[PDB]
Amino acid sequence: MLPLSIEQRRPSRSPEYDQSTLSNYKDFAVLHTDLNLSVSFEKSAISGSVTFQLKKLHEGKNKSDELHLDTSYLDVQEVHIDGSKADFQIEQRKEPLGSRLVINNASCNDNFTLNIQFRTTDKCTALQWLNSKQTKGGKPYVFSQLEAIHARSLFPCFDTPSVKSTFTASIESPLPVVFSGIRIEDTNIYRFEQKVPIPAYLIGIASGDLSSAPIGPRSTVYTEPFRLKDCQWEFENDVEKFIQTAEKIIFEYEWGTYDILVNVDSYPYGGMESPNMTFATPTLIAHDRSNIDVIAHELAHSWSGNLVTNCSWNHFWLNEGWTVYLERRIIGAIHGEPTRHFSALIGWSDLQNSIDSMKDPERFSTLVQNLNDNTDPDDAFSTVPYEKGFNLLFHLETILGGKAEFDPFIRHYFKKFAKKSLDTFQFLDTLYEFYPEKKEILDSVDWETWLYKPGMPPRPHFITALADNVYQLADKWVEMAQHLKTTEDFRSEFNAIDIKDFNSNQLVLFLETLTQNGHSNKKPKDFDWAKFPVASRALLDIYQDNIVKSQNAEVVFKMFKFQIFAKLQEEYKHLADWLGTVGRMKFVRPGYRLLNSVDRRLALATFDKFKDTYHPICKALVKQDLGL
Ligand SMILES: N[C@H](CCC(=O)N[C@@H](CS)C(=O)NCC(=O)O)C(=O)O
Ligand SMILES: [Zn+2]
Repeated sequence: MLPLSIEQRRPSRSPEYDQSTLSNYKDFAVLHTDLNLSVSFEKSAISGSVTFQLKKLHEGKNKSDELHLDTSYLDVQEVHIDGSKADFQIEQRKEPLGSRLVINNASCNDNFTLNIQFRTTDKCTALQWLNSKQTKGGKPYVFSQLEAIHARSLFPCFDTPSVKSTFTASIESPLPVVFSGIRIEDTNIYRFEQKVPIPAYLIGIASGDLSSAPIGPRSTVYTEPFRLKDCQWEFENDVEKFIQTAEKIIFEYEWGTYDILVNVDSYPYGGMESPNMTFATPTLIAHDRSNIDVIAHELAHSWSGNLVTNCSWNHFWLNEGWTVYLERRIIGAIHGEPTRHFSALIGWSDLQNSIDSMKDPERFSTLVQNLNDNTDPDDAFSTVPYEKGFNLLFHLETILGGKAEFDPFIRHYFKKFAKKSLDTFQFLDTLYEFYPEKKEILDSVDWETWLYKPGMPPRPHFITALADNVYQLADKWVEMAQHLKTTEDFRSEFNAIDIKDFNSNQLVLFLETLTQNGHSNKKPKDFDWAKFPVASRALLDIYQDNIVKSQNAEVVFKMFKFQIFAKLQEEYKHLADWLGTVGRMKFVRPGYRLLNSVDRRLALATFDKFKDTYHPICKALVKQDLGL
């Protein structure tokens, strides 16, 4: 039913073949995968064996009969098929895809059991280790990070999102373990089962000093003991409301439980949607619940990504792009529509910045990607699949008649492809097949531009209300700073209630907008907050309750950015002290850049003080940012 513009692009088979794997995944059905692992903090490496039950698949005549797995920097100790040594070879590593594991399968049967014993290497890319000086708890920690193609560096496997397998796991570890599955009931061997098929990239493992507490009827939180009581409180009141909000929009939650792991303070990343165990950063804990809207993202993934998966990294938008959409649908259901549109607006800025900042936008800003076997999927990561993808789905919601008319397709799509993987073409077909009465409407969508052209997509029209309220107030501050003289003059034009209704994103955007000297392009030429310390100190005093006393990390960061920009020298020490309490790249790295710009000495001293309490990658970058 599709337009020619994209029928010409259509592959011979769908799901489109995944160039980013060296494995011959098309030739097997993975009936089940068993992981038998042992963690060694001593050696900072993971050991054991993986056991696949495979069925050979057949098609056509006179075909090859092979067995190829992916590995990256992995020590493959031995290989058994149906309880017998099978000859094997690790091919010469090539970049960026790794080392093909070729196995000579001497068996007769189309069904067999494949067992591979391995150790991770000191060059393993899948695992992140931290020492006791890098956790507040005092004890060590390890967590996995598999997306996009690092699972092959954790265990030999068919490392493509086109392949999904139920899992079982037995993990042995000195400290407690959590896994991307549901724990079964040695005092320190930990067993799990994932009864819903998953792709390797969604496998999650973590181990360290971990406690657990209920945050709802089907939700438990895991974190360091000291933090447990604060994490319990943060999520208690909203996690279930969130899950039900999502089921009501899409359909029933499938995985049984939704659990959250609040990683150690040195955890440098943002979050990860591992099935049954969502990885989260401690910077959600705001002590006022101002940062939980975020939990919507990884929750949505339960459907977009985990349940219905992109078949390859050319089609990642099907994953993240849908997630942003559903994410925003959930926060819309809870906070209203203007709030959904606010997120959208912001996403649009982020998108424009992303594309303006790329090396090679011509290639990496197209929605559907084209990696072949020689591009590192990580190089194609941008805001594009998130926002350009979201915007297509929003454009579709709009031109098909809104949520009442779109929702039915949402449920059809996720039900159709449940526990399966697809490309962009199967997504369009499904679209067309479901709206035979709207063929007129779909045909008028510029598919070439949306899926395949670089740069910004057709600009949408969002409810700009929440933004305008921020811009108005920041402009008025900038304008007033120029002519008012006294702290009591500022208490006469402003008051704590100016911002009483500002959500987190609004405060963050308010501080960001101030540092940009307002929103009107009719900005003052020579304006510099540093030149108006009466003004700036009054802004912080008057808005002390929601800004200065906020323990939300996103607002704390911006408050600091405004303080350094207003050159309030007495605050530099507080920014410096704070950088020793957070581990996220997002804050730590820019944190030192700010600091360095106003007090290089305090910066260098601060780094020296804290450098060894950070995730190694955060230490290395910051160290070199500071010309060390
Ligand atoms: N065509 C192979 C079957 C493998 C095969 O060579 N089968 C052998 C067993 S060693 C055989 O004896 N087939 C002939 C027969 O059973 O008469 C597949 O399904 O992947
Ligand atoms: Zn995501």
